[PDB]
Amino acid sequence: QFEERHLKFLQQLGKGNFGSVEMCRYDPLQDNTGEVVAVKKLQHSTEEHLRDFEREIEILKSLQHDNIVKYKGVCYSAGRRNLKLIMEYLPYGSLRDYLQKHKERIDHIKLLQYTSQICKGMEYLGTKRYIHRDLATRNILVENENRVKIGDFGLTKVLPQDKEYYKVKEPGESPIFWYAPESLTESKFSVASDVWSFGVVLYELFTYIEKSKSPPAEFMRMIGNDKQGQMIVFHLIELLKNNGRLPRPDGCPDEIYMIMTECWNNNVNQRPSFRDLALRVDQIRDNMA
Ligand SMILES: Cc1cnc(Nc2cc(F)c(C3CCN(C)CC3)c(F)c2)nc1Nc1ccc(F)c(NS(=O)(=O)C(C)(C)C)c1
Repeated sequence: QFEERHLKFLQQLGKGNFGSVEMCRYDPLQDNTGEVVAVKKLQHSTEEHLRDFEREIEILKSLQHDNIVKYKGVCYSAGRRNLKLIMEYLPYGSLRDYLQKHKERIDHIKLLQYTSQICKGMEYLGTKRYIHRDLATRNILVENENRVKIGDFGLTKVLPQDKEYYKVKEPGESPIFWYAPESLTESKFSVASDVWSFGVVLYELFTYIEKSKSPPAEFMRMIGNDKQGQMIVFHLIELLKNNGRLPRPDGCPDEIYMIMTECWNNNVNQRPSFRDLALRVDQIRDNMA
């Protein structure tokens, strides 16, 4: 589909784990008429990561939604190595950086517009029995001032056809400050744990990515910055077990923070669905307008 001899590297957009995303121009005619695309590749083409990356490509290719980053194709060299994922390029970057830049022009109604778009994108994943796991403002991309998209699926897993959860323990850094408690203790990931993580995403939006108010900062100040390594996740477990939650962001209405706290239910079954979340957000957004 996309030949590597026509992918012109422009700049690197982001580097997480275990791959990176590059801004490239696919210009096969060699006349600056091609489009700028986003190319995701691996940093170490191991067989374990290559198998996960191929399943990630199939997941994204199976997704067609206004709030999901569009899949365009793949690219590979001689063989199955150097495999790359070709996606659409969204100009305004991640919602984490975009909100932090225009924080003086993005009111609460605009935050609820992005919130509904995230819920409708997550609910579409739930119909496919996909568990995103890694939902955060760093993963939500901005196409323009009126549309955001879920921009990465490197941790997304398909649920077993007979279970509603998915147990997985991946070696490496885990965003434990977005994870549901059952994901920290039992490595259990479900649609309900995505609801917990969405509540953290809702917390991020209303903090406007103030670095002192970040979920890791607030959680670490609650358990004490003196905690060390494994004792960090253990005190976070004990804190969440005792209804220790992130504070209400500055200027956040009471009803918006309730959505966060209700998503932050220790009882996995008592967390609301994304369709109910979209309803309550659209209901508040209409009452504001
Ligand atoms: C699939 C995709 C499509 N379009 C874009 N557009 C975009 C991304 C930018 F960053 C930026 C800038 C770059 C410079 N600085 C200052 C920030 C803003 C920009 F102008 C446009 N980006 C994508 N991917 C992507 C990229 C970079 C990440 F950091 C992440 N984050 S990530 O998913 O968690 C992962 C890397 C997988 C761990 C995803």
